[PDB]
Order: sequence, then structure tokens, then C-alpha cells
Amino acid sequence: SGFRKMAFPSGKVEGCMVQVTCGTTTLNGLWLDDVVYCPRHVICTSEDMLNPNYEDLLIRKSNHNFLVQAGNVQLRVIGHSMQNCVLKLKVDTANPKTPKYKFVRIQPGQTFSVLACYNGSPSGVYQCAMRPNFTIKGSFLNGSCGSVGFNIDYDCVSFCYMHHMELPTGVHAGTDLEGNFYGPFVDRQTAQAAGTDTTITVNVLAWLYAAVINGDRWFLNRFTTTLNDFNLVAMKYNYEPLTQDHVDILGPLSAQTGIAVLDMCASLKELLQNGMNGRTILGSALLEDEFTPFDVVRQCSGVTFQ
Amino acid sequence: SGFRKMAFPSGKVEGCMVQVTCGTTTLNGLWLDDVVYCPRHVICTSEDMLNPNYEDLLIRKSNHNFLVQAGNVQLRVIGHSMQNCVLKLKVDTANPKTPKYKFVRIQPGQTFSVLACYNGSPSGVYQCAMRPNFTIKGSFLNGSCGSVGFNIDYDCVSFCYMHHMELPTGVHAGTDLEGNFYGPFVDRQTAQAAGTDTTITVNVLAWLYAAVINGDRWFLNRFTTTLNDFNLVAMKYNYEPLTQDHVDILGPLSAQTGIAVLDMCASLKELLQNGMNGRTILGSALLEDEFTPFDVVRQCSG
Ligand SMILES: O=C(NCCC(F)(F)F)[C@@H]1CN(c2ccc(Cl)c(Cl)c2)CCN1C(=O)c1cc(=O)[nH]c2ccccc12
Ligand SMILES: O=C(NCCC(F)(F)F)[C@@H]1CN(c2ccc(Cl)c(Cl)c2)CCN1C(=O)c1cc(=O)[nH]c2ccccc12
Repeated sequence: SGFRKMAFPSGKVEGCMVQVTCGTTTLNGLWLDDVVYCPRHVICTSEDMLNPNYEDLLIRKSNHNFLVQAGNVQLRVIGHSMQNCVLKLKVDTANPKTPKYKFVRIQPGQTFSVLACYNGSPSGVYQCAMRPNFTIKGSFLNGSCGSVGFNIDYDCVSFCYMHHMELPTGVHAGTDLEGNFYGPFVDRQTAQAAGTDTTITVNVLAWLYAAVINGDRWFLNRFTTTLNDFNLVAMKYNYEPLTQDHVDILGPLSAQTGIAVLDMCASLKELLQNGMNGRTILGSALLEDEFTPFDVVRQCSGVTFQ
Repeated sequence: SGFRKMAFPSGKVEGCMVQVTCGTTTLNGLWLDDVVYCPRHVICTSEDMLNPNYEDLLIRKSNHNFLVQAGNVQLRVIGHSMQNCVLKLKVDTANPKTPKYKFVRIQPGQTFSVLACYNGSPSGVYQCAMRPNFTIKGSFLNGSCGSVGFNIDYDCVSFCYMHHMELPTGVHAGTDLEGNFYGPFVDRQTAQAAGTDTTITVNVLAWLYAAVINGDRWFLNRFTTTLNDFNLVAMKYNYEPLTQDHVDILGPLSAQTGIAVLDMCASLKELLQNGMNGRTILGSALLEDEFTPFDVVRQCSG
């Protein structure tokens, strides 16, 4: 029993974290085989942050302008290139701890684990979701750029995020490992701000199913609703529309609990209109939307507490 | 910026997790140097659980009754012994991945990272607090026993918890790595249940400071209170009393924010008496008590 924000074990990623220094700027890099990946803004200087020309900045660099350190070991940079917003430093040594890995771009509403790192050294691991507005509500301080987000399936690490910057609201923005930003953000100094965000409806429903599996049933009701009438309520409360595919994805949780999806929707409708009246669900007094259906099935028992 | 329930990187502990099988019972063990540590109830059978005599059960075992499995490599057990509620299986191979480590027992109100494991294979990592009633609100399924809790200081892993059982309310109980249970719980079948719990006051205050550091200020006010007047309110809402040592511990956070500890106590008193009026603090609609002052400083340096 129990339900926690649970990250993947981080050891496979810890063995890939290195420190990349260019000029007086130091941040984290990801060392996989003989390539080190890091944010390209490591080559920026305080003078040129307003509107940097990265092709110009890079052509003016040599291999010896990049210092890479893995633990106490210095890695010799033998090549450098840019792929969109990531720098790729070829080094003369393949990482012996390289796991099986993939570069995967995730969808808004999907979750991943973040390994927060500083000076090439991991400090903590936590679970994040990609917001509908393509920000993440991370926990990052100065020196954290180059930290990565990932999922692990079987023994394979699917890297999905590299951290680049913090927006004025305190949320965070970054790229996939191909250097393509999540959302309408750029690696320069502007009045960049997160767009309007919405609540991830399918995830809230998944979390209500987790609660039923864990014995919280107070919010259930006899009522039901149509998909269209629920979506009318969702729009009013800044929830994402629920699709038939989402209803299908919730199938296994529906089957394990014996609660039809549209019955759980009726329950969510009442929670939005009435609140919780001082009660809690899975130790929260608000509707949590950063657990996917997959996270719920992964963590919860296969049998319901009847 | 930002504030998350953050666990320690788990790699150093993942390299220590093994699978222990005795009879038909399989659970997790912790492999450090040439010793494997696991819950002694691995030697129990379904019949002998109302009043197991672990001395009797263990004298009836030999080394070959224990199968230890490190990934795909079977470790040969060359000795077996019991230390309180943990079993110690001496194996013919020292773990080459043994980190620097200590066995430390934690206090109620302190936090640690849990590496949830199944069949010797880690599955997830999350942060936990030891409740005042010596339970932990973990997330554990069948096969999770022998999962460990730990903190990391520099390079050294301080193991503080090994998972033994789940209580009827869905909370969890276990031992330190010397095999001594946290709280009044036993590794046998009884009606045992979690005792009355309280809210960890010093941690709530630490989390309010984390909120202020991250820009949540709506709960602040110009009012103050005395330590004794606050503790009168704490007792009314089932909060632990606040000590001067607690006030001292909160000093750095008070200094960083410029908010006196007793001023934050006044804010907490109002939050306890009035609620949040539909507002939130660091993304929560309730007062969180599973972050220590250390956790807040480690994560809120800026
Ligand atoms: O300020 C930095 N440190 C030296 C970089 C310099 F100044 F030398 F350039 C970096 C680099 N940085 C950046 C740089 C260039 C460009 Cl073009 C762009 Cl888009 C971004 C973003 C901020 N950074 C963080 O580490 C950071 C990440 C975070 O999530 N939260 C924070 C909260 C507070 C303070 C810092 C951070
Ligand atoms: O029930 C079990 N499974 C093997 C049964 C056999 F073979 F041991 F009999 C174990 C062993 N087990 C125990 C055993 C002996 C003794 Cl003396 C004592 Cl005090 C306890 C406790 C429950 N267990 C868990 O793994 C477990 C931990 C958890 O946190 N949540 C759960 C939620 C649901 C289901 C299981 C779990």
C-alpha cells in the first residue's frame, strides 16, 4: 500500500554525468559512449547573452577551449559540433558505464525522473511532469544546467530532457537530447514567460483510481456522465478535454477497480464543483495531476483493496 | 527555484541490492563487504507466524538453505547468524561495489531516501520521513521486504532503515540495520497497529521558510507570538511542542529570509486556526511536515 512521487533508480544516469567548462562557465554534461552532450549556452559570455549568434560563437572555438572532467579524470575533447541547442563534444574515451539508452521526446502530460546535478556531481532525484505549456515545475539552482530527465524501461534509459534555464515564474525550460526545445522558448535573454497552463485530466483520473486501489473511496458516487457533459465541466475549470483514447488508456485501472471511467468522471465533476470539504485523497488536499496511468499501474498493487 | 520531495541519488545503494531465498520465501538483501543483511522473517513458514521462535527456526537451517543471488551471479553462503530482527549471511565474495557506509539509527521527524526493491532489483526511489509514532508512510508491495532507507553525506551512505512489514492502516514498519525495530512493533503475526501520530512542527516551519524563499508569502503577517503561546496552539492541533533547540535549528532559515522564528510561528498559528482560504503553499493545500530544516537548506541554497 501507499502512493508516493516515485522516481526511477538513478544509478545508470549517475555514471554518465560529467562537468563541462568553457571559459569561466561550468555546467553539467551527459557522457554517452565517446560523446558529451550539454547546453550550447555554455559557450556564451555575459556580453553576448541578449542575442547570441551560436554559429559564430562555435566557429571561434577550438577543442582545447572545452574542459571535460568525469570525476577526477580529465577527458580529452577531440571534436565539437552543435545540434540545435545542444553542444556535442567528442572525447577520446568511451564511457565504460554507458547504459543501453535512447533519445526520446515526451508529450505534455507525461512524467520523467530528473537527476539534479552540480559540477558534474548528482545531488538529488525527483519526479517531474511535462506541463501542457511545455514547462516543468522542477527544483534547480545555479549550476544545474545540463541535468537530464529520463525514464527507465527494462534496462534501457530513455533520456527525454536536458535542463537549460529557469523562467521568471520559477518553472523550468529545456530541450530533448536532440537540442530541440520543449515549448516556445529560446536560449537567449528575453522577456520569455510560460504560457497559460491547464490541468492534465487523464492524470487526475488515474490518481483517483490509485486512491480507490489504496482504499480512499469517499469521493465515489452513483452518478454517471457522458464524455461530452464532462468535457463541458472540464473547460470551465481549466482542465484538458478527455478523449476516447484517454478513456481507453484508463481501461485497465477501470477494470481492476470495477469503476467505469465515466463514473469516475462524474466523481471528478463533483470534486471540481464542490471541493473536498476538508477531506484528503492519497494525502493531498488538492487534485494531483502529475501521475500518469502508467505511473499508477507501476506503483499500485495489481489487486484492489475490497 | 522550485521545491520537490527530493531523494538522494540511489546508485551507491543499487549496487548493494541482492535477492535472498529461503524455502519458498524470497525477499531483498543488502550486500556490504562479505555480509548480506535481510529481514529474519525470511526463515518463517506460513504455519509458524503467530509465535515464531527464531532461535529454533535458525538452528534448523544450514548455509545451503539460503540462496543469495546478485543479479545473475549466485553467492555462496558460508555462514549465517541473527542480530536482533535481521539475518546476516556471510558470503564467499566481498561486494566490489560496497560504498563507504555507516549503520545509523534515525530520530522521529528525520527524513531518508527509500530504494524500493523487488527480487533484488531496484524499482523506484522516493523520500520518506520517520513519523513520531515510528511508522513510515512508504509505498511498498509484496516482495518489498529488505528494501532499505538511507541518507548520503559526501561519499558515505548512512543506512537507517530496512523494510519488514505493512500495518493495517497501510503504513510501514521496519528496523535499523542492527535489526532493532523502530517503534513498538514485532516480526510476528499480531493485531499490532500504528499508535497515535502527531505533526512534526519544526518541519512545517522549515517548509514555510522554503515557501518564502520560493516566493509564497501570502501567509506572512506582522504579528508575533511567544514560544509558550504558540505551544498552547500546537497542542490543540496535535502538533509537537516547539523547543528552543528547534528555534535554534531554524536560525539560518530565519536569517536568510529575515522572518523571525516566532513570527513564522504566528503565521502557522493563523494557518492552523483559519485554513488557507482556497490558497496553496509550494503546490500543497495542506501543511507539509516531511521536510527537515536540513532538507530545506540543501534544496533552497539560492
Ligand atoms: O545563471 C547561470 N549561471 C552562469 C551562467 C552565465 F552567467 F555565466 F552565463 C545559469 C545559466 N543560464 C543561462 C545562461 C545563458 C543563456 Cl543564453 C541562457 Cl538561456 C541561460 C540560466 C541560469 N543558470 C542556472 O544555472 C540556473 C538554472 C536554474 O534552473 N535556476 C537558477 C536559479 C538561479 C540562478 C541560476 C539558475
Ligand atoms: O506477505 C508477504 N509475502 C510473503 C508471505 C510469506 F511467504 F512470507 F508467508 C510479505 C512478508 N510479510 C511478513 C512475513 C512474515 C512475518 Cl513474521 C511478518 Cl511480521 C511479515 C509482510 C508482508 N509482506 C510483504 O512483502 C509486503 C510488504 C509491504 O510493505 N506491503 C505489502 C502489501 C501487500 C502484500 C505484501 C506486502
